[PDB]
Amino acid sequence: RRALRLGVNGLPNSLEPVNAISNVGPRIVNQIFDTLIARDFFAKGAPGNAIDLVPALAESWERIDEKSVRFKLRQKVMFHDGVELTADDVAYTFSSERLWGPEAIKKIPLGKSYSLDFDEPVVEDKYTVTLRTKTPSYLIETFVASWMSRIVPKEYYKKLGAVDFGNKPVGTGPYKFVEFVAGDRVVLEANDAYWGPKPTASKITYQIVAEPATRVAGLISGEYDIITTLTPDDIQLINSYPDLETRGTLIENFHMFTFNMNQEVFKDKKLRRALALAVNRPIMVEALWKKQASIPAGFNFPNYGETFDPKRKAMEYNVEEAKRLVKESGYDGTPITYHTMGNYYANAMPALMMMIEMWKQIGVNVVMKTYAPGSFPPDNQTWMRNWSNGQWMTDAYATIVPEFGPNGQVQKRWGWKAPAEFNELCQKVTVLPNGKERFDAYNRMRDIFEEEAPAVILYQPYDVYAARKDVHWKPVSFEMMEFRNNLSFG
Ligand SMILES: O[C@@H]1[C@@H](O)[C@@H](O)CO[C@H]1O
Repeated sequence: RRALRLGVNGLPNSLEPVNAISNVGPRIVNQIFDTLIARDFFAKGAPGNAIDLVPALAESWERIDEKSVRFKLRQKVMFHDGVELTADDVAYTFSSERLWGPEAIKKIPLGKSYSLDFDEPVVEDKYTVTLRTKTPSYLIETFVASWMSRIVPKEYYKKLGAVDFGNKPVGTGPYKFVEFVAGDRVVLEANDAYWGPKPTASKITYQIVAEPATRVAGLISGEYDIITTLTPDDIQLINSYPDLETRGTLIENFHMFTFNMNQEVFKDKKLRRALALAVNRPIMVEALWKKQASIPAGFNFPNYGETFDPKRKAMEYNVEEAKRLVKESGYDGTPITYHTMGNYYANAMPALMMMIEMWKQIGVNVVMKTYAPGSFPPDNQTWMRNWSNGQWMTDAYATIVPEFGPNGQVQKRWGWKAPAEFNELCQKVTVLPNGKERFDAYNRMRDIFEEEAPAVILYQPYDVYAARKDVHWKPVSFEMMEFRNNLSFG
């Protein structure tokens, strides 16, 4: 088998699966680990965007009541160190100690904020485990299929601790850990003992190539098999080569800019709103995305299924109202910084250059500040910054509630003083089943989010990959790379 060489935009700081959550971690951790329920993106010949849930580490499951789901595990599944997967490992993955409890907070900083209102899992027998919540939750199934739910081995993880585990991970996945050179490369090798479809690559190397031009030059020279995070502008050059091609898809993620609301200038919504009202999204989509990025009608996406509103009004664009707001805020012309980690996000710097011009036209002076990979500056050094959110559930709960909710980092770390009504709705949507009330509640939260502008949604990006024609691999509609029944060499 051939060794797969990937040229990537970045690498996670840890391979601990929850701590690896980002645009760059899942493409690695999806290989090392498995979940209880997996998504089949290619079901019924779909082009990598199917919503179908299939058994994975759990052979079967059934909801018991409004607060609990019982899982029957696949038997004789082995972790990379030869240890058999049991209900103890699953119970540990979803425990108070490891994930969501007070003791987990130092190990996994966003563990509590990103998890459901869990109670301790109940081990029924060697291959049976019940996962439960303290309050009603109709989200257990989607959460279990998510990137929060990769199964870790109890004994090994406990012996290493979360930090050491992140540097030497052990999972049940099709590929096992070889090496991790901080901010340089991650090397994995085939786990030939895998319970599912056998790995088709002998080795997988994720090599950081921060500059997108250097990444393209690497692919042309034959240094890489697949490269990530390109823009639709790179398409024509790569496809002119008979041995190379581009492979792209709209992903279930949105690019945005956000604010440090602990800063005096952003404590009040006025200037946040003015900056939001001046963003001409259709012009950015034409100029940078060749019409391929999608502009959502609010914090609202098709993957939400029952909580997606196809009838919602477009996010407002109003230059005159933006000008009136800049004057009202008493803004004095002082430059406001906007932090970006180069082009970690496709089109980050070109989008910022366009926005700086749009903002200069409303009387706001914004200046770009770059930071190095894995070198995010202290919070007090930041005003504006770009970010993204992967829409990780088949429900509107993520990411409005885990990121922007009363327990989330936007309010707790970044100082958004959310209206009491918003926080009250977050709590209501957490516990309600789908229906008219829950659907209407998300639309009200969406309206408040637009009035408050704690972040400004830009678009759903069109993820662009480039690969050697002889490397058969299809992108999926999520910020990850799937190789199960989706990797072969010509
Ligand atoms: O990197 C972000 C992460 O910080 C979290 O918001 C989830 O979505 C990802 O895209």
